[PDB]
Amino acid sequence: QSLAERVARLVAIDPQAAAAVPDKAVAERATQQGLRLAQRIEAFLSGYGDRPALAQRAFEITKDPITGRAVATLLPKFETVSYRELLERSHAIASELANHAEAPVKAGEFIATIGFTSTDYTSLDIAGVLLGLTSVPLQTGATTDTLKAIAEETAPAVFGASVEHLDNAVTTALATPSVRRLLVFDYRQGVDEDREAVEAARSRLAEAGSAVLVDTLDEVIARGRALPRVALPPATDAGDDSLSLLIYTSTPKGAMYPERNVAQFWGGIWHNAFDDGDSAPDVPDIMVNFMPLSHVAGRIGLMGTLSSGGTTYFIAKSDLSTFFEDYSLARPTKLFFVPRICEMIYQHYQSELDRIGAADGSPQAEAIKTELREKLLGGRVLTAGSGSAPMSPELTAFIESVLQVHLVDGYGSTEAGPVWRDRKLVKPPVTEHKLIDVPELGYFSTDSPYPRGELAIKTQTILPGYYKRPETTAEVFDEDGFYLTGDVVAEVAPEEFVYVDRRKNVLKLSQGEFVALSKLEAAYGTSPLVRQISVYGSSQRSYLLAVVVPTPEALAKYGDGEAVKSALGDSLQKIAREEGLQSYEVPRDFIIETDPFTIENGILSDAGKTLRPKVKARYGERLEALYAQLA
Ligand SMILES: Nc1ncnc2c1ncn2[C@@H]1O[C@H](COP(=O)(O)O)[C@@H](O)[C@H]1O
Ligand SMILES: O=C(O)/C=C/C(=O)O
Ligand SMILES: [Ca+2]
Ligand SMILES: [Ca+2]
Repeated sequence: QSLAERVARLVAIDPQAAAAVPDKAVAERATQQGLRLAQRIEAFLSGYGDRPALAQRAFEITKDPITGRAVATLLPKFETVSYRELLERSHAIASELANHAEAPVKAGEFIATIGFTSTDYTSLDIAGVLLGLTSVPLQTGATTDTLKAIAEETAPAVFGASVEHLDNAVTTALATPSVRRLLVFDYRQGVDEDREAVEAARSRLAEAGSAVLVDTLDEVIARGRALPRVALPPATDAGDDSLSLLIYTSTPKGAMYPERNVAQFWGGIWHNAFDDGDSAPDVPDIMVNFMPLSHVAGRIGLMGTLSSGGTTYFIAKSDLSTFFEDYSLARPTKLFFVPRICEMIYQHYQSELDRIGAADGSPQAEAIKTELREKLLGGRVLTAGSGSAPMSPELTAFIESVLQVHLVDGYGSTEAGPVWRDRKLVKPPVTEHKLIDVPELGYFSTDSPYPRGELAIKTQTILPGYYKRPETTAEVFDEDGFYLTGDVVAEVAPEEFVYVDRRKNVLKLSQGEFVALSKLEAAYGTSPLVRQISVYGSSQRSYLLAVVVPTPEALAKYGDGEAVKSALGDSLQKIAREEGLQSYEVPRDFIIETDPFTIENGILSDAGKTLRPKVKARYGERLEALYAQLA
């Protein structure tokens, strides 16, 4: 039935969901026009009192019976941190940083951080706002070349890193003279691998003659608890226009986020990106977050639950190896997926089908969908949203058949904020739009059946610029002040839009046909044999190739050579037949990769998107050699 009825039924039978309903009085107080961002956050966190705010998987420390090594092992439960405790921890960090005897920090300085998403990272983010720092969250998969370049541009006074990334942090700090302090977070007292990582970091710094101080965030909080709270708001140079955050995207360019635009994450217009946050019903917001804080989508969900009195459960591991465990324990009411997560779930379903030898829409097949919905994903899902990348209709249909709720598609960017939701512009923040012909790619407003062109918009959430890069900023605005999305869209009904592709992903083959490479990647990603695919073309050639990571099942059946190429070929031609793709849209030959694209190896971005230039760097020589061999 309707969302209103399903919400009412859930809160009538589920005490945890009932208690997570927003309190309108808290939001009204926190969002008043007179309050600065730091005061807004404080009003939300203090307003929700002792409610659970954040949850992380519990762990135990065991001694290995052979070596005596003290090892952490996850336990089958989450432990929560209340709104009160989160605010107290963030104030403790702010107090310690501001009053440090040798390397205090002051408003307007920069802090750069490398981590995933966690209670500690959230506390450090908030503390940065309380102090008036500018935060620079760095990609965990970036090379040290990239880290050093961003650190040179931003000259941070403080560097923060999770234990996992501490070696890269040390390398960056050593080459960045502005760094005075290195804070280590997600540090687990008593765990040998964490203690050894911090000792090694201290030793490397000492060997280099560095004056950088190393402290765990555990220690920073313990010292800060006994210190007076810093006064809010911080004494920055520009009020609501002070620089609060830089979101590096793409040297990568840093999108500037003033306080007023960070405030939109905290009960502002971002609650309309993937849902109807404006009008009833008010859905209790219990959510699992698997997105790094370095990506805007990580911020949307996390600050969304914090600003609505709900709860964010953090996935236990960045590589997603605990995904189903965590969703089954957390049992969220609201889902946010991106396509690579939807593909993973589809692959899980296909992998069950094959293990038990059941077919398409059999009773057994439907029982796997039911178990996914009710057990693995928790059975409490009321709403679901997706975004950050295109998804094929077939994958959308699968996900909706599993969840038995509509999957909202939200389109937006770091630069513009949320732009549309289920084809319709999000207004506010969007105030004006137009389509721009792209003749060199064959996209015109006179196209049939639908006008097509690059989307340009005026919007309240537009970035003021890229940090220290006014020439790059000028390139993304036209002469009338519209922001150029770089994205080709079709207007399929009045003020309703569908994504075609990024301009950068559109390729003109040698016989003059145009291909939207990410549309093809989304289509072929649904092959039961494909784990990942990157479609590759050349202006000098008349046909496409692809890098394909087969599923473990495909590799076990066909190997990694000619046999699996032939099976993949059949599967892709099948998809081309069903979805009406042209013959020139079908990859003719393949580079087979048994090593998945990952965030760790840098081929996926923090958001899980396949980075075309990283694929090109790793496989481009082999792809071009295959073109030459075949010619
Ligand atoms: N719902 C969506 N459908 C298709 N592509 C999307 C969607 N949302 C975001 N994108 C893509 O992601 C880009 C923004 O990425 P980011 O700046 O990481 O949010 C856009 O310019 C599009 O290429
Ligand atoms: O869905 C949004 O509004 C943002 C998307 C992105 O930057 O990927
Ligand atoms: Ca700790
Ligand atoms: Ca311009």
